[PDB]
Amino acid sequence: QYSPNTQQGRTSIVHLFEWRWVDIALECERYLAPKGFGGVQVSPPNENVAIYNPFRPWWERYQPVSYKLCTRSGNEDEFRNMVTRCNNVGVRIYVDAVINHMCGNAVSAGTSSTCGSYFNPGSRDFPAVPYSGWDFNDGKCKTGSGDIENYNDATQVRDCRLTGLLDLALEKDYVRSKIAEYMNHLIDIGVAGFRLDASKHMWPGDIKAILDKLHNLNSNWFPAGSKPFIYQEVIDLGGEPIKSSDYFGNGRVTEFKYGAKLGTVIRKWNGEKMSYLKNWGEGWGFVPSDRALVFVDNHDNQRGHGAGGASILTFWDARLYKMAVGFMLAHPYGFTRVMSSYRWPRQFQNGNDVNDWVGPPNNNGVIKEVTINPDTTCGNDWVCEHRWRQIRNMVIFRNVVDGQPFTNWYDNGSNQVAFGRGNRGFIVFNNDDWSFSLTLQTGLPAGTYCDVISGDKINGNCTGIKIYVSDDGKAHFSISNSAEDPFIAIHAESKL
Ligand SMILES: *[C@@H]1O[C@H](CO)[C@@H](O)[C@H](O)[C@H]1NC(C)=O
Ligand SMILES: O=N[O-]
Ligand SMILES: [Ca+2]
Repeated sequence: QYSPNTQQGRTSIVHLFEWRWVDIALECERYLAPKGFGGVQVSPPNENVAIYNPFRPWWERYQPVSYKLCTRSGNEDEFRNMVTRCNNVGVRIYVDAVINHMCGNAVSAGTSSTCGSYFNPGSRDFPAVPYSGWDFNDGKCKTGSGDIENYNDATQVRDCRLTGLLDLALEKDYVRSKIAEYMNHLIDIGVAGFRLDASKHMWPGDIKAILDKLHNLNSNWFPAGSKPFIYQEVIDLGGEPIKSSDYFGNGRVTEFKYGAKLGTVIRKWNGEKMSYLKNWGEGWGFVPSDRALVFVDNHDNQRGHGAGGASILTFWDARLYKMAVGFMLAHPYGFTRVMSSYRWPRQFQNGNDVNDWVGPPNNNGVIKEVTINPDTTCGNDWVCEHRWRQIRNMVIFRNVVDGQPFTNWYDNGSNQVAFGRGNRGFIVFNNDDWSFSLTLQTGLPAGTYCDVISGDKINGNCTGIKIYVSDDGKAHFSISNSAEDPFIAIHAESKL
């Protein structure tokens, strides 16, 4: 469950947050495949609560009503159509599995759901699954409110309602089977793995039991015996009884400390600086690289809805964001996930963003399609960070240097650092307030390379800056602290 099951040469997955199935299908064919992306993390494909207060917020998708693959992103067929089409072009589909709970216990009963299924949070009836009061942790939870109250009590964190969400009795074979039933359907459709949402709120043992029920990937597309990829959503920043290591027996875990400390460093907060990144990875209290699913930001914290808090960088900080991602995408630690967002009317008051609830672009609740601008950017308010040259090109960089060790590290003792990945790649950063002009050992083969950040290698030429590597691997670099993109990236496949 540790292997992403991407096909050799693909090393990242993009979170096409709130994208419809038809749009993702097209993206696999038109961009993801030819650009070498490994897979797509999709929003919960199961029926959820239709919330109108606020209007169609993005979080209404983490409030399940049934397991019908029928949401704002599309019905079951469109999902199949997507999974097939993406697989046929070597691009995987990872499902955001919301299996810890159903909806808010206070949500009105009725048919206010994405597929119309009737449900009753009050009487705990989700006849579409079906689930009854026998399937929830009401009796098991020992808190006075019934919800999670104190994170220092590892039991209540798992047995009580996460902010009011009805907690499924995951120790019951019946519930385990209804979830596995949901996940295997998806597996047999061709999905390559899952994001186990709210894993901290699930017992490592209960998750295990649910995985023992899981099939092996669809043998039409995957090697026989392919276990689905599993990355548990667990927010562990230390100082809490629950550790992410407790979930290593079930697969990978999101390393939330990653984007938190990376944003702290890049933002140069509390005295932190890039030169500290030399021992990036485990040396920072992060989980083992082979157990880490890393990312700069995620749909939650890019809104202040998650771990990392204030230091987290997002597309809103576009300049430092490309730099943050550039480093993540060049560093060998973990399996990388690129965020792909949409613009929302963000507006701060007294420090918080009051529009963080705003769902994806839409017309009367109907998610707007992703339009592709002539310059490959997206319209309809989709940010499409994965289409930004500096990101998309660093996505390719990771594939090209895949396997190569981390070496030839350089730092000025401040914020201009550089390192290489074997003899296949080299990247330089300058986050200081002054120009960086120095000849560095790149460990690369002599020749002329295209800087993939400022430009691209096209027709046997570079559209942007060019680096010249000498017979001794040496190469001169020059980045102005006021440069549009304060970092240069060259690799084997950008060589003229
Ligand atoms: C590279 O670009 C130059 C113009 O800057 C052009 O003369 C040359 O033919 C190009 N090389 C190839 C291989 O197309
Ligand atoms: O929540 N996924 O990192
Ligand atoms: Ca729970």
